[PDB]
Amino acid sequence: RSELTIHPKEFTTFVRNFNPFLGATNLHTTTDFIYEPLVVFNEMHGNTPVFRLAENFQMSDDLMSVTFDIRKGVKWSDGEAFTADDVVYSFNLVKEKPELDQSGINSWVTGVEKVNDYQVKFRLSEANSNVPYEIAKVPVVPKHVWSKVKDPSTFTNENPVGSGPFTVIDTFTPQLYIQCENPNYWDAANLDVDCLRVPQIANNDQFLGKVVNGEMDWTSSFVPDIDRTYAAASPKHHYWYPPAGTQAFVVNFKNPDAAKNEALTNVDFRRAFSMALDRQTIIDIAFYGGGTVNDFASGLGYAFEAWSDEKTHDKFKAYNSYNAEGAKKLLAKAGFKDVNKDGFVDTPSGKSFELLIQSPNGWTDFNNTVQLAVEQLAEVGIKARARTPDFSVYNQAMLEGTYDVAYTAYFHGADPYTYWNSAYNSALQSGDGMPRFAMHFYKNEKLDGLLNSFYKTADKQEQLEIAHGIQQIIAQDQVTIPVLSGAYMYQYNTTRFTGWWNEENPKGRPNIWAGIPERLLHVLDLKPVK
Ligand SMILES: CC(=O)N[C@@H]1[C@@H](O)[C@H](O[C@@H]2O[C@H](CO)[C@@H](O)[C@H](O)[C@H]2NC(C)=O)[C@@H](CO)O[C@H]1O
Ligand SMILES: [Ca+2]
Ligand SMILES: [Mg+2]
Repeated sequence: RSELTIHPKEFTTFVRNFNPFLGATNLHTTTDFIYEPLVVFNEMHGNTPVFRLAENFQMSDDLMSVTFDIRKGVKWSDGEAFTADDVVYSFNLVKEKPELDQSGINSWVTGVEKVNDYQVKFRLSEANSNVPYEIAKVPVVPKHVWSKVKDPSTFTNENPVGSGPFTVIDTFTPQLYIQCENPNYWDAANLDVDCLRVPQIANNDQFLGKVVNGEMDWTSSFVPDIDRTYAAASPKHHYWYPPAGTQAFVVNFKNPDAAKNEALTNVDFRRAFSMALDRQTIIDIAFYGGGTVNDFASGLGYAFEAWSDEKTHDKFKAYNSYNAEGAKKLLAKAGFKDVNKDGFVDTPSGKSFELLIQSPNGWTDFNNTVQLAVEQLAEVGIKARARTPDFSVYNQAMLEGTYDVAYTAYFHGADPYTYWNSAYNSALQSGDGMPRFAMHFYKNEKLDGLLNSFYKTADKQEQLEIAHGIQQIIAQDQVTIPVLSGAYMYQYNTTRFTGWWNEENPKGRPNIWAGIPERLLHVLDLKPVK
């Protein structure tokens, strides 16, 4: 039988949790593989909808509602019928327990109402032509099971009944689990892989010893010096790194320390921090060349230059280029002056400070980026120190607002809104299920206003106008310190499977991570070799 070895997420121990709503604590093979989406939007190919459990959808002229047609004939793994009842339940379950809202769907969807057993109506809070894409982010679970659960917020869901390709838990240990074919998969005819095989891997250099040895099939991890280390080991060791999203230093505007708050909330300081960075050095050393300098103050990218008001970009490009002497003289003009003879600048109010910059434990490319930056900042007089907390701790720090500076990447969408909304909408700053991305706690009502209006109408210019509005607010306020535009790291082995997505066959985002819904479409193209 065919076993496909994947690695979507680092773990030190496998805890049996297949609750699709508990993304900070669950296993990362639950979404897509156990709970198939209504639609998969192909973000690499202009958000083209690929219909799965939903047949079709249509907005109204109002842009105030949308109806999804559920596909008939679909079965859960326990034989029960997949219906609009299940879709309508799940959107209620998120609606009444918003700690399960991980994308901010509650903000968009006023309520979920059902026409027939295969038609669901969504009533909107605001005009949004992109709301089918938001809707698809939400997990759909069997109401036939989840209804008499007393607390879905803490349900570990260890014995899952799903709609997706791999719902059977064949094996489970703390260091390995095997996830096998749903006996009743609606698309079973299209599926040629038997099982997902998921080994426990704690960090990048434990990973490195496995993948160089050919033990993996499908991965998306950072691999140091990949050409001499991984490529050279076998002719069947392959990779393809299509361009991905923004990576940036995020500063905490609500830091509880008087001294650090004084520095981090100062735009001259954020700018001097940014000019101290050598972006192109970080790319070549920390990532071995795998990226592109991002000198947009707005974080826009390079990939979305068509979207760019290049009058906004030019006015602040200097504050996002390597200029160590510029950094020093900006610190001096601002009044960040070393008054205690340590060589490190102090706040205007006279207090000494050091910036603690965090990146997740085991994310060695990020870890090296931060330590590089620590050195770069020391040269211009800013004292910082690198920290590498466990991802859960790194994550909690940001949601709670206890961190100083954090290095993070963002997801890369079909347009600039996936980055800008996730990184800057202040609505996404409260809520226990919220991701870390907007957690700098900078708030600007007018920024949120443009963001939510990005899809209020259907003409290209007005949208593009609204983009230039957003780019302008962000860049002049230097809210974050953008560094580079990264790569969708992706490695695949043709030893045991064929049909892989690659540069010759670029069917979509190729990664195995949770939050890349195209990974369902990807596994459906895979079949064994001999
Ligand atoms: C947008 C986002 O937050 N993506 C996360 C990924 O970065 C992350 O993958 C990890 O990325 C690190 C930084 O480049 C790598 O060093 C690390 O090897 C890699 N880990 C894996 C398992 O691929 C994944 C998984 O942690 O989470 C994404 O949400
Ligand atoms: Ca197929
Ligand atoms: Mg000093």
